[PDB]
Amino acid sequence: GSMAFLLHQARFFTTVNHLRDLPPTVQPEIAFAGRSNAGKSTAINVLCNQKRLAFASKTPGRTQHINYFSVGPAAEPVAHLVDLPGYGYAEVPGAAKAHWEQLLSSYLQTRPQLCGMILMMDARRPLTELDRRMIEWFAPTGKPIHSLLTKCDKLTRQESINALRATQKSLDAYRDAGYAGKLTVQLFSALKRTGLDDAHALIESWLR
Ligand SMILES: [Cl-]
Ligand SMILES: [Cl-]
Ligand SMILES: [Cl-]
Repeated sequence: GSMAFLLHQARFFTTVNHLRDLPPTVQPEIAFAGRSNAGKSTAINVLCNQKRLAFASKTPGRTQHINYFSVGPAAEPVAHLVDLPGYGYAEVPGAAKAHWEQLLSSYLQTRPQLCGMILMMDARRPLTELDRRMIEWFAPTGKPIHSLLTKCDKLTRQESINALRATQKSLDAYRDAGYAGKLTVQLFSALKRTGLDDAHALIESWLR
């Protein structure tokens, strides 16, 4: 059936933390990217209508990981969801900074199966410097980025509109510079389940 149904069949597949160890999967995958692991995990559970899929209550340790999730039946998946690690708001100095820079840029630019990126940004504070870097890393691919302005229930109606238009304007600058891939945006609220049908429809458009 629907993209909703397929999403709801989701299950955890594997974790991954080096470029060479990405699963050799046939199917297309979507990447979820963002400063917040909290918001990512919460977005994945709501899109799949599950309580306990995306590691929502797991306490960050010393290391980070990509996580893969079958879409459709786990025995016979029709896609994967790739939760890329939250870069937060400042970058952690140390040998793992380089590692993750190389990994993510090479993944974004050359992972054959990757058909697009969902970029999760707090509506109150869109488009940080690290958000911008994920955009620029994806540039050469000509692949799309859909931006979710998250926690949109915390803004007034006017403020949310203002945020849509501000992000739109920032995204156009990229197109005007020559950015090949399609840049879109919507409001999104995990808590109030806002923007969910639009989020499903976009995903369906990419995967099928
Ligand atoms: Cl978020
Ligand atoms: Cl690490
Ligand atoms: Cl949200």
